[PDB]
Amino acid sequence: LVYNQEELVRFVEEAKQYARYGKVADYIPALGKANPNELSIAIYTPDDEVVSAGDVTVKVTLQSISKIIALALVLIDRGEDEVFHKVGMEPKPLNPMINAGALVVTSMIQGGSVSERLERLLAFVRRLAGNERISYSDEVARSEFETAFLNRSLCYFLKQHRIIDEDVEELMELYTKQCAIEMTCIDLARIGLVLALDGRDPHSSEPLMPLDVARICKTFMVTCGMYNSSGEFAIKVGIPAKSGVSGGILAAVPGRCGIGVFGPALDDKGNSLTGVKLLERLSKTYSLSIF
Amino acid sequence: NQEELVRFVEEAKQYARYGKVADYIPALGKANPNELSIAIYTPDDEVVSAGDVTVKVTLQSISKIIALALVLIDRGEDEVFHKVGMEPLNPMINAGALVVTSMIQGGSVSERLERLLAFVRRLAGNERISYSDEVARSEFETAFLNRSLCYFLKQHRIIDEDVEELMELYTKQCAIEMTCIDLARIGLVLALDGRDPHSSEPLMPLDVARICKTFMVTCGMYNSSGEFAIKVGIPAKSGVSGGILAAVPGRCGIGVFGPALDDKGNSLTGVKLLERLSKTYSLSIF
Amino acid sequence: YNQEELVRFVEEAKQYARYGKVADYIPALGKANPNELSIAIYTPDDEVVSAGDVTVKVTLQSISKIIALALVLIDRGEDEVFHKVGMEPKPLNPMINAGALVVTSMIQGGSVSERLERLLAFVRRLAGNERISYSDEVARSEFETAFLNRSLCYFLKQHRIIDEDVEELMELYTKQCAIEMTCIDLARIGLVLALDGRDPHSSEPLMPLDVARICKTFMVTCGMYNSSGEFAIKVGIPAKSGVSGGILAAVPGRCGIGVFGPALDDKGNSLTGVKLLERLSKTYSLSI
Amino acid sequence: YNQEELVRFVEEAKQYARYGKVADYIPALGKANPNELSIAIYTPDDEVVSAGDVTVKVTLQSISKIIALALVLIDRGEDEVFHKVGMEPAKPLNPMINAGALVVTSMIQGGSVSERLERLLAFVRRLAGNERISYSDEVARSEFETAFLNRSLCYFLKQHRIIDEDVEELMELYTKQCAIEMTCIDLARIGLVLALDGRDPHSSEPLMPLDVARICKTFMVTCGMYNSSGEFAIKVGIPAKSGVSGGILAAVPGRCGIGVFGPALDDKGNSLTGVKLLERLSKTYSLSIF
Repeated sequence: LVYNQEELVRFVEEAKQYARYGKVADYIPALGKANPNELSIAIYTPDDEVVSAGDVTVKVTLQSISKIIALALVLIDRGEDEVFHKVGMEPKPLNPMINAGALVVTSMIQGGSVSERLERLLAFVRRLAGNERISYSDEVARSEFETAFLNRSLCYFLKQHRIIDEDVEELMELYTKQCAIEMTCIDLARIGLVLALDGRDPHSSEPLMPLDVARICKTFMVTCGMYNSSGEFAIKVGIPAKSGVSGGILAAVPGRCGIGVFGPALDDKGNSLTGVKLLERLSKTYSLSIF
Repeated sequence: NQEELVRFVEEAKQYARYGKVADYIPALGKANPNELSIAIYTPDDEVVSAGDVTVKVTLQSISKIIALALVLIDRGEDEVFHKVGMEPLNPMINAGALVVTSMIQGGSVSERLERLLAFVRRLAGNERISYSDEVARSEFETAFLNRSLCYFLKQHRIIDEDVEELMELYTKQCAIEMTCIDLARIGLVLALDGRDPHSSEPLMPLDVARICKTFMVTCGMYNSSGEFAIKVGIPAKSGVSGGILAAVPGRCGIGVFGPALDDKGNSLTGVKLLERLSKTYSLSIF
Repeated sequence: YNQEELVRFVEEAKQYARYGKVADYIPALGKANPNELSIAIYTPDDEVVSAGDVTVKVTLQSISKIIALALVLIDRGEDEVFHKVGMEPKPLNPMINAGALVVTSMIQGGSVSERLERLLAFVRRLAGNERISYSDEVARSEFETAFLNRSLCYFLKQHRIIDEDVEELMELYTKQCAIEMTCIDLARIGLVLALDGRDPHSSEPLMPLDVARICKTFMVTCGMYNSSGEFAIKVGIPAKSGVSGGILAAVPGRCGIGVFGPALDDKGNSLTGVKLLERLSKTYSLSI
Repeated sequence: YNQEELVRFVEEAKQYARYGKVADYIPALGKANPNELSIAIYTPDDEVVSAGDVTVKVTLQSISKIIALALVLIDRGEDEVFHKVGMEPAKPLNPMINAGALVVTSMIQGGSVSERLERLLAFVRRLAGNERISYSDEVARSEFETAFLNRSLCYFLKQHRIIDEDVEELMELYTKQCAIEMTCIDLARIGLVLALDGRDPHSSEPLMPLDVARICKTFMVTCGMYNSSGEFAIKVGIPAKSGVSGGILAAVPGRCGIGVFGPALDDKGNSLTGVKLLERLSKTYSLSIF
């Protein structure tokens, strides 16, 4: 069973019929301008080929998908012992997939200023995605940063309990820019493929991250990667995936494929409605479930 | 490999001194922290085993997985997940499990218990399985927090059962006892998506086996499921009697009992063993 | 306090009955009349004035928590009571259901009937009426339906705050809450509190002063379930309510008041009863 | 109330100082002397008696009563209790907890921060009968630098659309309110205005409405001593409000205003020396309203 492009196109057309029932994120003004009728998917396989369908030219922000990359970069630089003293393993320290825990992970990114810390993250993202031209959306970063009262509430909370000791406005500058990193579904799928090959570049078999770090990321993508519905996603789809409210889903099917999906129309629970239907269809038809 | 497994058990037994048996249920405080048994059941319908394999141990929370399977079979996915949640009230925590137990069909405790035993007997391929009366009684005599939870569920209209009848069933359900060999065969049915490894009969639908294995990854290991996924990486379910039921999809059922628990309520000795086995045979599903 | 002025106040407050509703969650309580309202005011010269439906006997419900706390404070002492429950608006205070259950479990005696008799003896002395007993029908209705209270009891047992048979505790607790009397008897209890524990007829001490003060403090910080702050602003006196529609009030050095008005507001206190007390407080300047 | 007795009550209460500890989480308050204790008692004949260390102290949480009364006058009761709770236990529970207190301070009227502060200061000067009252710049600054929890509350309140102000601007006003400082004599004078239902003891004119004075005293019984208001009611029995600088403001209805400062706090963050002194005084003069 290889992934037939024409087959992908058909799944995309079916899933797009759900766009009417979803709604784009509108609490961040710049995301409210997204098209709920867009849907794109890429699947990257270990032969280092990719198949894709739908609106694949559209660059979309990672949003909470970036929490998985920042976790992986922190784990590399600091090691598992230190990271898991600051954040938790459980869906006691804060989970790194929830906003409060992600901010602690972001405050741990190495570098002497916002731009150097961001550059360390962008360089890492560019390597995983096999695309040196990846950057962030300045409009979306600015729209997040003007409007982010609850993330500021959590930064101050974290400061008060002495979990972090950074300047909140500088931590928020880094975090909103991390969330505003943008790419196509093709780039996102390749990041998933690296995770699926336990950290190895699919082109050069270079370890982009340690096997232990790839594994750690995948565990969190099963136990708590889909917002407040990971348990339902495990039952109905059954692959490691991380979602964000711009409509992205990054998935890593161990040893098999990276998948990247962008469908801006979200369900009532903040996950891509069009994207999850597409992945439900794909998982069933290709027997992707790890369970 | 049979001889290797004996060696792994010996190695994992060294950790017994660092754990302690559950003592909050008096019958369970009588367990020997030095015992450890394991069986591994493969799809060829063969089993290998090591350690204290004749010792029958109670399921405790492992029984929560079986009861969920049974109620999913009898009521369907739709009605079940209108009563309990899918998210790590969840059917693996005591409050959700008591709801699942209250859904078991039958006109009396006896009939409802027999439905669950008949189902366990089929999964285990052993018609001789029953429960420990001593353990059931020790549980029933002092289960204040579970009785608190039953009244909580009544108060809020989540169940309308008599609390004493529900507690009779629940304690008996938790007291179902078997050896590590029977427990691995149950893991094997799950690993094979509901299929009987001898006859290929579906003992449960594929969707039900999948659903069970998902809870076993997200919240099967008490309060340390995320750490177990990192350190071992297989669908497993534990209980405070020291059992760990694991189902490695398409590969083997594993049954461990090691009464010496860690500070987080999971078999310390049996953990260490599954960490060795998982490394040695590349069991992680991640 | 003029009788006929009291009658006019009661008829004004009865206009509110339509906006309230009786408690039906204890089934026998749903049988009460939302239109009834009775008040008695008892004064230090040992006289009482009343108005409205003064012959109806009504259960204390949560008002009985104050009586039980007084008894237990006398019998066990302050130090032991506040080692087991707190003093703040281990149970927070003796007014919330979890602390009340702990207080009730501290009543001494070998039997439920003996523990209860000690409660009734005390209430009969407070009220100056020896015929006070409990409503068997209301006690049963509560006992058959009291799921949350049993949940609390098993939680208290788990954490070794109580070690009593839960059915025995709940038999005692439901009977305590089902103790019934007229507004006149209730007002007399209020006056005993207002006079710092002294009997108004014979002037001898039915409870120590320190015990009367303690009850009156909980009657300000947490005596109207969910609305003690609002009540302090709109009425301004120590009072305790229950879901049968009772309000017991004790205006320090001035009067005791008992009101029964079964039509409750959304917060579970007598709607007709609080409106009546708001008018009374304004007229007689009762606020502490 | 005789003066020499007061002096002996102060000497008695001071022996507890060794069992208390000054608030050192606002570093500036860490500099206070745990052996200080002062008390003033103001009576409706407009006379005052005092003992111990008459010396200026920041009001801290005591200012929340003063802010509540100012906003109640300015916006009315049914805007105020639209926004904040009235109850001991996203709308904040009451105006005495930090979150409700920030909503209160956000409702103070004025264009500038300094305009808002000037209205509050003018009000406090009227109440205390002392136009020399200002705030401690050192304490305001030490607060403003380390106030992480209150900023976290401000952002949560903004997210849920309870407040609108810029957080730094609200924080500037709030920390300066909390840094208003005065002696126990000024404080007792405030407590007497409350006790006389809002009347000035000298002139007899209303400084605040009776309804506002009564609302203030109710929160001072139900939740004025932070986490020990029920204990305080049993052991002392009067409307009081405390703050972490060691202050206690009390108003005994119809009878006296009391102001205490004792920087050595018990483990609930109320003045340890202050509360012992007030227990002795309540017993001696039968002050309890219960």
